[PDB]
Amino acid sequence: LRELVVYIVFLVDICLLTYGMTSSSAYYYTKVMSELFLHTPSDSGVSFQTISSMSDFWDFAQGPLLDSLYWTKWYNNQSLGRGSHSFIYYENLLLGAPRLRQLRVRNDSCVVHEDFREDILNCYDVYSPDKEDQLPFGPQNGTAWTYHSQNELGGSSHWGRLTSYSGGGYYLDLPGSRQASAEALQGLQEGLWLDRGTRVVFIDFSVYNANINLFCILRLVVEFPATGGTIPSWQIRTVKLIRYVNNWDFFIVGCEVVFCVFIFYYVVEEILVWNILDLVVILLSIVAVGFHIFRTLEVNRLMGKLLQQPDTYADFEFLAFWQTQYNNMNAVNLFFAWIKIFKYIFAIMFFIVFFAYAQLGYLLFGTQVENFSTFVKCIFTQFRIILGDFDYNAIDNANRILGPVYFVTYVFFVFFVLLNMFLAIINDT
Amino acid sequence: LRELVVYIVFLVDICLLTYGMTSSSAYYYTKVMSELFLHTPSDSGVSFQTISSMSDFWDFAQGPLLDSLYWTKWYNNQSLGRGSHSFIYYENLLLGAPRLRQLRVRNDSCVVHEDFREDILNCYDVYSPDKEDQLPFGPQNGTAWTYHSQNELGGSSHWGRLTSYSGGGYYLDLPGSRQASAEALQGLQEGLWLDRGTRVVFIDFSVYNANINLFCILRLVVEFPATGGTIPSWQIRTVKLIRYVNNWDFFIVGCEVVFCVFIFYYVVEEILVWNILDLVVILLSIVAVGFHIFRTLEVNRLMGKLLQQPDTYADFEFLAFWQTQYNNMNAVNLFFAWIKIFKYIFAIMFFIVFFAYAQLGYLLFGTQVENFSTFVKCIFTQFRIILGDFDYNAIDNANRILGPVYFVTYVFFVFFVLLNMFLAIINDT
Amino acid sequence: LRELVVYIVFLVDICLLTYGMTSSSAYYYTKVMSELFLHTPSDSGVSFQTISSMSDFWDFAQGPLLDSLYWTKWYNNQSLGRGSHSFIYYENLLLGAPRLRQLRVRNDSCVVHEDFREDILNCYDVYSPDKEDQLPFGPQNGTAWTYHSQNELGGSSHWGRLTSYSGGGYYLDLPGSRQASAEALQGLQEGLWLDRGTRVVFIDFSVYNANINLFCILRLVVEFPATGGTIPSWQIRTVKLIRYVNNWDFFIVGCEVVFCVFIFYYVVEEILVWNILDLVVILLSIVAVGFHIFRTLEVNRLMGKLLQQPDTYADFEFLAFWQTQYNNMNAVNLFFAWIKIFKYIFAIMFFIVFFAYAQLGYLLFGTQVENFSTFVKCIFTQFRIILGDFDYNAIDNANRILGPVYFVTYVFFVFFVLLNMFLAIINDT
Amino acid sequence: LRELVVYIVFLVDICLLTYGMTSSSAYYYTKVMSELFLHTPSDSGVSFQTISSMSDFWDFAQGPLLDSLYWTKWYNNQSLGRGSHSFIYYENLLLGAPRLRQLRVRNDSCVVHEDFREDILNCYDVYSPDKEDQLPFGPQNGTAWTYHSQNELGGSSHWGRLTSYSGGGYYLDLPGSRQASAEALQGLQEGLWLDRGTRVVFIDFSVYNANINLFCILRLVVEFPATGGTIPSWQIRTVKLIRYVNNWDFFIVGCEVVFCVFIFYYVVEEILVWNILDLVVILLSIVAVGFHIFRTLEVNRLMGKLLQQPDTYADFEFLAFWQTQYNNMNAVNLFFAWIKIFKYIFAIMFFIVFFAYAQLGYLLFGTQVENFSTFVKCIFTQFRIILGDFDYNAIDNANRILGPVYFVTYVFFVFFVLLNMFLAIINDT
Ligand SMILES: *[C@@H]1O[C@H](CO)[C@@H](O)[C@H](O)[C@H]1NC(C)=O
Ligand SMILES: *[C@@H]1O[C@H](CO)[C@@H](O)[C@H](O)[C@H]1NC(C)=O
Ligand SMILES: *[C@@H]1O[C@H](CO)[C@@H](O)[C@H](O)[C@H]1NC(C)=O
Ligand SMILES: *[C@@H]1O[C@H](CO)[C@@H](O)[C@H](O)[C@H]1NC(C)=O
Ligand SMILES: *[C@@H]1O[C@H](CO)[C@@H](O)[C@H](O)[C@H]1NC(C)=O
Ligand SMILES: *[C@@H]1O[C@H](CO)[C@@H](O)[C@H](O)[C@H]1NC(C)=O
Ligand SMILES: *[C@@H]1O[C@H](CO)[C@@H](O)[C@H](O)[C@H]1NC(C)=O
Ligand SMILES: *[C@@H]1O[C@H](CO)[C@@H](O)[C@H](O)[C@H]1NC(C)=O
Ligand SMILES: *[C@@H]1O[C@H](CO)[C@@H](O)[C@H](O)[C@H]1NC(C)=O
Ligand SMILES: *[C@@H]1O[C@H](CO)[C@@H](O)[C@H](O)[C@H]1NC(C)=O
Ligand SMILES: *[C@@H]1O[C@H](CO)[C@@H](O)[C@H](O)[C@H]1NC(C)=O
Ligand SMILES: *[C@@H]1O[C@H](CO)[C@@H](O)[C@H](O)[C@H]1NC(C)=O
Repeated sequence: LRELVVYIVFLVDICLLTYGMTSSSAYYYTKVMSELFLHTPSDSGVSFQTISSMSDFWDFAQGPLLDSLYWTKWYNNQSLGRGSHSFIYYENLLLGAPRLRQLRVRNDSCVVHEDFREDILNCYDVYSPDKEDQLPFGPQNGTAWTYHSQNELGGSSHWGRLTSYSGGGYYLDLPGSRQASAEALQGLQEGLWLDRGTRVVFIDFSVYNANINLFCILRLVVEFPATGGTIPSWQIRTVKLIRYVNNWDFFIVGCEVVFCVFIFYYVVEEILVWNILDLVVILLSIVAVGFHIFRTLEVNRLMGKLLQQPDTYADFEFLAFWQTQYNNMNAVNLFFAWIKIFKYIFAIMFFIVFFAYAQLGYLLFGTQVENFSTFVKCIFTQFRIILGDFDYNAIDNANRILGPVYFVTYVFFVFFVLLNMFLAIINDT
Repeated sequence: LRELVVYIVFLVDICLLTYGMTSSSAYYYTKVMSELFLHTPSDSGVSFQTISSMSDFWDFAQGPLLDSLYWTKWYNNQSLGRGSHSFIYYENLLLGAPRLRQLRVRNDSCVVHEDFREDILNCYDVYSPDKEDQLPFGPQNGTAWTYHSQNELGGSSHWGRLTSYSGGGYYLDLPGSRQASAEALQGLQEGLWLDRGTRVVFIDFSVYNANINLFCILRLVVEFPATGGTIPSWQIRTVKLIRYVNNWDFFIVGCEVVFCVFIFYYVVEEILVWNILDLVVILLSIVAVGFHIFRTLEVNRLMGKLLQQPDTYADFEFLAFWQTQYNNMNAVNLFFAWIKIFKYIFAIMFFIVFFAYAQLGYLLFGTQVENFSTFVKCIFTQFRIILGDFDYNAIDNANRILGPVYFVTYVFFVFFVLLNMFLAIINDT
Repeated sequence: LRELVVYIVFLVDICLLTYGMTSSSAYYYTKVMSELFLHTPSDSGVSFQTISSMSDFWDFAQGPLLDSLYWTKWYNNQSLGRGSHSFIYYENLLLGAPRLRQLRVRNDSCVVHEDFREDILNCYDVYSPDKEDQLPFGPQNGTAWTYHSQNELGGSSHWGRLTSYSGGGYYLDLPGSRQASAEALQGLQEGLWLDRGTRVVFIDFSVYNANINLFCILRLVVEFPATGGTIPSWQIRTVKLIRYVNNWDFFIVGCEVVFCVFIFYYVVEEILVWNILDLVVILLSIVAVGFHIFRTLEVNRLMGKLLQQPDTYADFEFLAFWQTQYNNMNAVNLFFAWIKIFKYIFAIMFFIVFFAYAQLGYLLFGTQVENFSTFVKCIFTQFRIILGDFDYNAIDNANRILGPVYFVTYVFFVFFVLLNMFLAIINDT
Repeated sequence: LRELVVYIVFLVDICLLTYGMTSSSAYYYTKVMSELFLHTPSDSGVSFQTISSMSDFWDFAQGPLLDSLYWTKWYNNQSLGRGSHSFIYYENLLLGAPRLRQLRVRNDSCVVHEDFREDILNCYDVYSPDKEDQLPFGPQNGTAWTYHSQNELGGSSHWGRLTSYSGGGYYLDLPGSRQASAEALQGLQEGLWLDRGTRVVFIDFSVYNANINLFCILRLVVEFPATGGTIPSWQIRTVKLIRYVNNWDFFIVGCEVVFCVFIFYYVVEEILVWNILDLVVILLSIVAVGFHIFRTLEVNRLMGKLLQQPDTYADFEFLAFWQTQYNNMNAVNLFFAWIKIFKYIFAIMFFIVFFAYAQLGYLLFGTQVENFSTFVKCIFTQFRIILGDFDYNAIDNANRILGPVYFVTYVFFVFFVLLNMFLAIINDT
C-alpha cells in the first residue's frame, strides 16, 4: 500500500507540471484575436472567412488586415506614446514583421486532352511537391518574385485542407509602418503575384501579450485549388513559451527535477498488461523531459534574433506548433495517469456492411454534400447519424430518390443489428 | 474455396473500375461553381436563391449572371491573353453558349367561375403537357418568341419540384461577348418574355476544367406557379466524361475488357436466394457495359459540334444526366458486391395507425409547414420525429391546439407500441 | 363480413369527400403570399416580423404594405390592361378593400400607486373587454375616430398571443387606388391614431386566385401590450370556398347525398366501447353535413355584397375561419375512420413530481426564457427535454447556478423513474 | 388524516403567497426592454452585443443608448405632454439618473519579463481587488476621474463572466436631458476615461411601469480583459417591489400573518428523514418572513430619496437582486412543499474515468472552443454529449486528429459502461 501512496505523489507531480502550463485567460485571448482578424469586414463586405476569388483576397489584404495590424493612435485620435511599435488592442506587442509566402506550380504540369489543344495552351495541375515551380516570374527581382528553398526559410510542412505543403516559396516581409506596407502589397497587385500558377498563400505573424504572459501565433492559409476559387482557413495558437515568471518558475525547475527523479525511480522499478501502460506513460514522460531544454534553446535563439534585427520575420510558428503538440502529449499522459489508478487499487457482419454504407454514401453523395466528400468524413458522418445528429435536407437535395433510401435503410440496419445484439446478450444470460 | 478467390478478384475489378471514375477534387469544383452563381448578390441584394417575383428574375439575369459568366480581364484590370473565349475563374472554359428556354400555357386553359366572369377574362391553368401553348407571341419573330418542339431541341424531361416538364419551349441562345448578351436580354425585357402564361424558365450552361479533367454542367430552374411568385431551384453536376488521360486510360480499356470477361464467366457459371442477388448484379453489370460505347459516341458527336459551330448551345445536360445516374448504378452494384461476400463465406397495427397519422398531419398542417405539404414528405417527417429530429415551433404555430395533440399523441403511440414489441420479443425468450 | 365491405365503402366515401377539398397547390400559395407581406423590408429595413415600436409600424404601413397591395404596371413599366382592380402578382385578385381596426382602453383604468401620483396622471391597464374605451378621440369625426360595436361590424373573437379580443373597435377602410390610401394613412399619422390607449391593431384583407380556385384570407395582428413595444403576429389561411368547378362538382353533390344516405344507415343500425367511437364519428359527420348549406348561403351573400358595393370591406375572415376548422373536423373524422377498422377486423409519483418541475421551472425561468413563460409552455418544454430537444444556453444564462441544477436534476429524475418502470415491468414477467 | 388536511391548507397558503408575486406580463416586459437596448444598431452597425473594441463602446454610448433612454416627442414629431421626465416607450418612467462606473488596475501590477523590458514599460495585470487602482487620473477633478470606495457608493459584488467585482470605482451620473448627457460622455471621450488600466465598465439604470406595476432594473456590464478587446454582458431583472395594489394587498397582509401562524404551528409540532425536509422548508420559510419588512423599509427609503433629489442615482440594483433571489427561494420552498406530500400520504469506475475525460477535453480543447474553456463547462458539455446535444464541427476543427478520437472514445465509454450496468441490474433479477 506504500507504492500506492508514492503513485499518488506522482499524480500530483504530473498534475502541477501540466496545469502549470495552462492559463484561464487563454480562451479569451484567442477569441479576441480571431474575432479581430477573421470577422472584420472591409468596405466591400469582405471578411476573411468569406473570401471567394482572388480580387476578394486583394480586397482583404489591402483592407482590414492592414488596419487590424498597425495601431498607432487612440480611439480619441490622440497619439499613443510607445515608439514606432504596433500594439494590437494597445495591450499586445507585434513580434517582428508579418510574412506572406506563396507556392507555384510548373507551367506545363500535365497533358491537355487532344480535343481542346486548340483553345487551351497550358495545364497547371494540382499541387504536389514534385511539380513545384522554382523559376522566377513577374519582374523577377526581389525575394517576393524569386524562389526560396525550405532551408533558406526555416520551416516545416503545413498540412491544410487539401494536401500537405512544403516550407519554400516566394516570401515577402512587410515593412514596419502601415504606409510602406500598403506600398508593398500595391506593388504586388501591380504585377500579378497571384496568377494561374498559384496554389497556396500563407500569412504568418505572431503577437506577445505583456500583461499576462502568452503568445498568439497565427497563420492565415488561403488555398487556391486547381478548380479556381479559394478555400480560406486559419490556425490560431496561444502558447506560454517563456515559463519564467517569478520564484514560482524556480519552483517549476524544482518540479521538473523532481519529475525526472520520479521517472528514474520508475525505470528502476520497471526493469526488474498494465505494465504496457507503464512503459507508455514513462515513454511519453521522457519524451516530455527533453522538450524543455529544446524550448529554452529555441526561445533564447529567437529573442536573440528579434533583439538583433527587427523588421525581419522570426519564426514562432515551428516553436508554437511543437509547444501545442507537447501540451497534447502531456494531456494524454495525465489522462492515462488517472486511468492507471485501477492497477494500484458476430460484429463482423456489422462492420463489413457499415463500411459498405460508408462507400455507397461516398459515391452517391460527396460531389454535393461536404460531410460525405471523403471516406473518413463518411465514416464519422454515419457515426453521428447513429448518435442522432444529421441534416436530412442535404442528403435529400443531393439525390432526392436514393437519398431517403440510404437514410432509411441505414437506420433500419443499425436499429435491427443492435436489436439482435441485445437478444444475443440476453441469450448469454 | 477457389471460387471465393476468383470472387475477390471480381471485387477488385469492379472496385478499380468504379473508383476510376471519381475524383477527390470534384466536391470543391461544385462548391466553387455553385457559390459563384447562386450566392453572389446583385446591387439590389438579389441572389439567385432569394428570387421572389419576375422583376427580381430580370434583376438577376441582367445582374450577376452576366458578370459571373463572361470573364475578360484580370483582377488588376489587365487583359487576359486567351482569345475571345470566356474563362470562369480563369481556370474554367465555357463550352458553347448558354441557353434560356421557357414554357407557356394556353390562353384560356380552364373555366373561370361564374361569379367572377366580369372581372376575370382569362384562366392560365397549372402546367400539364396537354395545355402547353404552341403559338407565337410578342413580336413573334426570333426563336425566342416562337415555339420549338422537343425534337428540334434534343432534350429529355426535366423533373422539378412541382411537376415534370418537357423539352420544348421558346429558347434563346446568348451570343459570345457580354455586351451583345445584355443587348439580348434587354430585348427580352422590352417586350414581355415573361407574362402570365409563363410557367418554367431554364438557364442551361456547362463548363470544362482544363487542369484536372471534369465538366460542371448546370441548370438553373426557376418555376412560376399558377399562384404567382417564383420557386428557384438548381442542379449542378460535375462529371468525368472523357476518360482518356494517359496510358492509364488504356489500362482502363484493359480493365473494361477484363470486366466483360468476368461477366461472361458469371453467366456461364450462372445458367447451370443469393442467386437472385447474382442475377441482379450481373444485370446492372451488363447494363453498365454498353454505356461506355454510348458515351464515346455521344462525346465524339458533341465535341464534333462544338468544333464545327461555336456560339451554339450543345447539350451536355442529357449526357451528364445519364453519366451521373450511371455512377449511381455503379455505386449500387459495388455495394451489393460487398454484401455478396456472405454467400461466399402484429406490425400491421403499427403501419395502419402510422399512415393514419401521415394522413392526419397532411390534412391539418401542409397548407402551412412545408415538411407536411405532401404525403411522402409527411411519411419521412414522421420518421424523423421517431429519430428525434423535429421543429416544434412550426407544428405549434400552424395550429396551436391540434399541434401539440398531434405531436404528443404520436410520441406516446410510437413509444408505447415499441414497448409492447419489446415485451413480446422477451415473451419469445 | 358484409358489414365490413359496406364499411370500406364508407371509408372511400369520406375519403373522396375530404380529399375533394384540398389542393396540392395550396402550400405554395400561402408561402408566396406570406413571403410577400411579411418579409419584404422597407427602406428603413423594417420587415413586418421585425416591427419594434409604433414608429416602425407606421414605417411599415406606409411602406411595403401599400406597395405589396396595389399592383398596376408590369415589371417593364408597361401598364397592365385590367381595369382599376389590383392584381397581386398579376395572378391574384384583391377582394373588396383592406380594413384596419384598433382597440382602445379607458383613460383611467386602474389606480396609480400612492408614491407616483405626482409624476403619473394616467393608468391604461391591460386589455379586458370590461375596460374597452368606447368614446371618440382625435378629431372625433370619421369611422376611424369613433367606436363601433361588434354588431355594426360583423365579427367574432380573434384569439391572439396575449388574450382574446372582441370584434368592435375603430375601423378604417382603405380606398381603391394607392394614392388615396396613402392620403388616408398619412391622415391617421397626422393625428395620433396610435396613442397610449391602443392595444391591438388588425389589418384584414383577402385575395382570390383565378387560375386555380382558392382564397388567401389573411390577418396581420400587431399587439401593443401595457408594457409598451409591440408583438407582431399573423394568420394566413387559404381556403377552397366555392366548390363549383365542373360537372365534377355535381359528382360532389352526389357524393354528399350518398354520405348522408350512409349516416342515416348508420343511425338506423346504431340505435338498435367501439360504439363510443361510432357515435362520435357519426356526430361529427352530421355536424359536417349542415356546414355546406351554411357555406353556400354565406358565400352567396358575400359575393352578393362584393357585387353590389366595391371598395367596402366584406368579411371573408369569419367564413374562412370556420371553413378551416371544418377541415380540421373532417381530418379527425377521417383519422378515426381509419382507426375503426379494428372493430370490423406508480405513475402518480411521476406525474406529481413532473408538474412540480413544471412549476419550479416556471418560477425560476419564465421572466427570461420564452419557452417557460407560461405554465402549459413549461409542460411541453419539459416534454421536449425528455425527447431530447432543448436549448441549454437559455436555461444557463437565465440563472447560471439554479439552471444546471434544474436541467441535471430533471434528467436524472426522468432517466431513473423510467428505469424503475422497466424493472417493474420485467418483474411482471 | 387531519394533519394531512392541515398540510393541504399549508400548500394553498404558500401557493397563493408565491403566485401573488409573479405576473404574466413580466416576460414581455423584459423582452421589450432588452430588445430596446441590446439589439438596436447605431449608424455604424454597432449593437450592444456586438461591441468589439473601445471605439465600438464609445460608438454605442453616444449612439443608441442616448436615443433609447431619453424620449421626448411622439412618432409624429409632436411633443409629449409629461414634463421633463423621460418615458421609455411612452409607458415607462425612468427612475433617477443612469450611472456609469469603472474599475481601474494599478499602473505597475506585475513584473514584465526580462527580455522585453526595453519595449514594454508597464504591466496592467488581471483584475483582483488587491491591485485596484485608487488614485485619480485624467484631469483629476470630478467624481468620474477620482476614486470612490464601496461605502460612499452603496453596493455589493457584481459577479460577471471573468471574476467578481467590488462596488467602488469612478462613477458618473448622467444629467436629465439628452443634450447635457451627450456633453458629458463627449467630455469623457475628450480625455481618456477608458485606457489600458480599465477593466470593467457598468451602466446601471432602472425603469418603473405605471400601467401594470413592475420595475425593470438593468445592468449593462462590459468587461475589458487583460488581453484587450471586450466581453459585453447584461442582466435585466423585472421585479414587483411595491406589493400595495388594492384591498387585495391587505388580503396579502392577512395571508402573510396566516403564514407565520402556520410556521409557528410547525415549530410547535416540530420540536417534540422526512423531518429533514421539514426543518429545511421551515428554515427557508422564516428566512422568507423577515424579507418583507426588510423590503418595505428599503423601498420606503429609496422612494424617499427619489422624492428628495432627482437626477441622482438611487440604487434599485441591490434591492432587485435580493428580491429575485428571494423569489428563487420561494420557488424552491414551494417545490419541496409539493414533494413533501409523500410523507403525508461500481459507479466509481464511471465517475473517475468521466472526470478524466473532463480534464482531457479541457486540456486539448478549451483554448479554442468555449464549451470546454473551463472545468465545470467541460463537465456539463460532456453531460450534454451523453444527452445527445453536441457540435461536432467545433471539436473537429479545434484539433482534427485528437478530436474524433475524443468524441468516439467517449461515446463508446458511456455506451459500454451503461450496458454493463444494464446486464448487472438484470443479474440482480
Ligand atoms: C484626427 O487626427 C488627425 C491626424 O492628422 C487630425 O488632423 C484631425 O484633426 C483629428 N481629428 C479629430 C481630433 O477629431
Ligand atoms: C511557361 O512558363 C515558363 C515560366 O517558367 C515560361 O518561361 C514559358 O515561356 C511558359 N511557356 C510558354 C509557352 O509561354
Ligand atoms: C531590382 O531591379 C533593379 C533594376 O536593375 C536592380 O537595380 C536592383 O538591384 C534589383 N533589386 C535587387 C534586390 O536586386
Ligand atoms: C481599368 O480598365 C479600363 C479599361 O478601359 C481602363 O480605362 C482603366 O484605366 C483601368 N483602371 C485601372 C487600371 O485602374
Ligand atoms: C388568347 O391568347 C391568344 C394567343 O394564342 C390570342 O391570340 C388571343 O387573342 C387571346 N384571347 C383574347 C380574348 O385576347
Ligand atoms: C424579324 O422581323 C423582321 C421584320 O419583318 C424580318 O425582316 C426578319 O426576317 C425577322 N427575323 C427573322 C429571323 O425572320
Ligand atoms: C416608367 O413609367 C413612368 C410612368 O409615368 C414613365 O414616365 C417612365 O418613362 C417609365 N420609365 C421607363 C419606361 O423606363
Ligand atoms: C381621459 O380620457 C378621456 C377620453 O375619454 C378625456 O375626455 C379626459 O379628459 C381624460 N382625462 C384627463 C384628466 O385628461
Ligand atoms: C367631418 O368634420 C366636418 C367638420 O364639421 C363635418 O362637416 C363632416 O360632416 C365630418 N364628417 C362626417 C363623416 O361627419
Ligand atoms: C419635427 O420637429 C422639429 C422640431 O423643431 C420641427 O422643426 C420639424 O418641423 C418637425 N418636422 C415635421 C413635423 O415633419
Ligand atoms: C504609473 O501610473 C501612475 C498613476 O497612479 C502615475 O502617477 C505614474 O507616473 C505612472 N508611472 C510612470 C512611470 O509613468
Ligand atoms: C474642476 O477644476 C476646476 C479648475 O480649478 C475647479 O475650479 C473646480 O472646482 C473643479 N471641480 C470640482 C468639482 O472641484
